[PDB]
Amino acid sequence: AAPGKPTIAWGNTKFAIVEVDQAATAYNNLVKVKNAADVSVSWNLWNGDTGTTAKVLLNGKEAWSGPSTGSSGTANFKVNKGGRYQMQVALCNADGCTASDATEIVVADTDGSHLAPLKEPLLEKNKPYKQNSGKVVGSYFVEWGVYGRNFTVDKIPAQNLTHLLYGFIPICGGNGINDSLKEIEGSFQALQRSCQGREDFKVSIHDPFAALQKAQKGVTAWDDPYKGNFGQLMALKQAHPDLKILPSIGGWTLSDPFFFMGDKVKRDRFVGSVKEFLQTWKFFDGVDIDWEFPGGKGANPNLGSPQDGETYVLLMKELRAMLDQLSVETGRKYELTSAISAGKDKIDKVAYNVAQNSMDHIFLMSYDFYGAFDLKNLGHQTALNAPAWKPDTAYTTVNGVNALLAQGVKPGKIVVGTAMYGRGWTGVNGYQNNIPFTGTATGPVKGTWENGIVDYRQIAGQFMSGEWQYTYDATAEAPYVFKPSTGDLITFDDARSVQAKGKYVLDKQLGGLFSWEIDADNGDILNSMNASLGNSAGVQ
Repeated sequence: AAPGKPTIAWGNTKFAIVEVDQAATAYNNLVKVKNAADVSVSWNLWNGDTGTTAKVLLNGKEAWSGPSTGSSGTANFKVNKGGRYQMQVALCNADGCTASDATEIVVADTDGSHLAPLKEPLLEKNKPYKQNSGKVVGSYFVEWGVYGRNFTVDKIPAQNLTHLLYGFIPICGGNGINDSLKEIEGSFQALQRSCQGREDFKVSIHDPFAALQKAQKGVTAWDDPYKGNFGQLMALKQAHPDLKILPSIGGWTLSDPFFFMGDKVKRDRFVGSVKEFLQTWKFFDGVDIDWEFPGGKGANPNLGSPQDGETYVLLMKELRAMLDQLSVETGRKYELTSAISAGKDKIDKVAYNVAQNSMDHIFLMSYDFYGAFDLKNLGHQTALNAPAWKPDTAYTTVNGVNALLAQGVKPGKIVVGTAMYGRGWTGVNGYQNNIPFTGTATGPVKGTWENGIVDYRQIAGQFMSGEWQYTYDATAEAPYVFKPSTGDLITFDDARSVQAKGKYVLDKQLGGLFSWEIDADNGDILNSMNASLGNSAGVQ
């Protein structure tokens, strides 16, 4: 007779191809990419003949076999593809094979193949849109937004985006390399910890706890290998396979390392680390480069060189070469994007007509034109056009688009930026003709999280009532609110100015719209981005 029916031993059933060390603060020690998960299974036989061969099956396919030598056994084997498997132990002899009941085993990998889809309901005012315009609809999600802002990946209105950018992946480096981080309490020291033992100019993760370990919806079990933002983003990719999730490298305080990449030793090390990063974190679909900015005038006053243009172009060419190689190794399409200044003063430091050939999308940062960093010269921070009181205004969206077009940039590359925040001043005074923007300010408006910057959610929730005036400037295509008694002036985007940008995108055959930052919207801005680009209401 065939062997008795084995009983699978209670034991760990959760395994990982990319292992995460739970007592490691250095990125080098935190993650270990294996070629396969090490899986183990044991069994007991409570009744009968133990057979002469034991086998471990996954969905009916042998993953291990060995001699059956008594009433309990253990098998150790490798599984090289993530997912959930129905695992059986079979005991076999010449008279037949007898299989256990199946036990599910989970084999984790960083494409999220082991995860249920994170398919969460739309919150606040977000309404469902189909991505059927063919236009980019992008937004940034910030790693640190899971703390005070309490805005986690399960709150992203992900069906209403084509592109989700993760801000920010840092480049390792200490003194003189990431000095802009020292303005933020503990930030520099947190990167040095993450980068311990890791070469400068390689990418890392700035806050490993937020990115990988913090419990979040869908990834709360202790032995779920990938938690935090990355584990939720993996589950999000399972829900939305065509969503492009891009790691963004740089931004205001993590851009200092780019200024050294005129040394090809450093640039080659960076590009190789990006390749390794995308081989490690398979849910990411390419890379976004947010170097602020070639030529300087970003956070650090001591960086910027005339060579930065050339470095920027080389960097894109080389990143594209790496991503093309990764693309044919994987069968996947990878994207290379960059967020760039929208001021023509900064645009003309780069040959974007050359760089565009390496790039899928240029995210034109048509915001922060004005703000509490200048108390003398007030203006619309994210307007389409100049206002009627100052028709020579330099920093407008159209002038940034026009500067790019004047270089030879194809219109379809350019994605226009929308702000899900306002910037503002207090004590605005000495203005003429009831236009507060012809005055001067005494300081920043009291912001939501930091001085001078207000979430759009708070503008709509608090500053569109009481004493606040609301004006839509139809020449500039820009809303603003003004409190006359405190001189508080806030300049932002609203549904109408976003609609004007989206119509302008369609008229000029531009690439789409993107936004900073997704946690600050209540739904009104992203709804308008979708509607104004021609996306059909509904779900597919």
